[PDB]
Amino acid sequence: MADDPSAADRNVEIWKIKKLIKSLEAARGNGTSMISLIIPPKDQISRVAKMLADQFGTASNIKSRVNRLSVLGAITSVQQRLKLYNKVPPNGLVVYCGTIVTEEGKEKKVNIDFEPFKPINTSLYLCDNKFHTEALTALLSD
Repeated sequence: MADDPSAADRNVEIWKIKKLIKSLEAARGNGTSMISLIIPPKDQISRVAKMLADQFGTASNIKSRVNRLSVLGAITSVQQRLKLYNKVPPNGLVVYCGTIVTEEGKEKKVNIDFEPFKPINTSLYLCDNKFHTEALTALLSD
C-alpha cells in the first residue's frame, strides 16, 4: 500500500535479478565458450542432458585447443545444474556460463544456474563467445 513489507521484497528481487542481467550482457571474452540457454516450463530437462552430451563433439572439431577445452567446461556446468534439480518447474531452469577475459587477458568462468521466478514461453540456445538473456530483457520492459 505505502510502506508494506512486500514492497521491499519486490525491490530486492528486481535488484538482484537486475545484477545478474547487467553482468551477463556485460560478459564478453575471446574464446567461444559462452553457453547460455533457457528452459521454459515445457521442455524436459532430460532431453537437454543428452542433447548437451552430444554438443561435446563440436569442441573436438575446434582446432583451437584453448577453445575446445573451454567449450567442454561450459557444457559441463550447465549439465550439472540440470541433473541437480532433475525436475521441470513452472518457472523454468535457466543457466549462464561464459568465459570473460580481463585486461591482463585472464578468462573468468561464471558457473551460475538455478530456477528463478522468471517463467519464459520459449526455449533459447545460443553460444558464440557472448550471451544475452532475452527472456529477462523482454520481461523487464513489460
